[PDB]
Amino acid sequence: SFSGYLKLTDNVYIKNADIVEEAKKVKPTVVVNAANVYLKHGGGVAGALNKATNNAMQVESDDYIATNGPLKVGGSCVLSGHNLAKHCLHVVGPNVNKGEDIQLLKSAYENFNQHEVLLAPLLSAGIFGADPIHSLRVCVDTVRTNVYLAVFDKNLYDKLVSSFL
Repeated sequence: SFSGYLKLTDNVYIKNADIVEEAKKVKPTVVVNAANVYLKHGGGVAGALNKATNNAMQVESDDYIATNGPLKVGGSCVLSGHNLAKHCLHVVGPNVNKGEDIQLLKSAYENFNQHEVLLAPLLSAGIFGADPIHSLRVCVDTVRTNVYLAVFDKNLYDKLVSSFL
């Protein structure tokens, strides 16, 4: 199972790790992708997860969008986890760099409650432009299932732990 995590709460754990490397090692039931509404996995966590699947995630995602249309900001869909996990839960947090309502971050984290355990990044952090400290706070106050957070950046990981209330 998951190793080397710092326990933040009853159900939230955190580790300074590359979520792709973590997924390949653990092969969890669910890996969360920091998706956009189009499932265009170009950069950030999505680009990295998709590259690890040799673009199979993007091919599957394009078929999903062709059939269903875009996701909602705050929404999700369950697709294959390919070589990384059993399933990938593609969750769309608000992209502050596109003026999306930060209040939608709680709705985005609510998707995690449909899965007993998940490996995940901090939603709306990184290239999505939100404050990762705020994202961690919303995560802790919203997710009730077991969430193992992988934070790529060591400096941010240290800041998140040292400022955690």
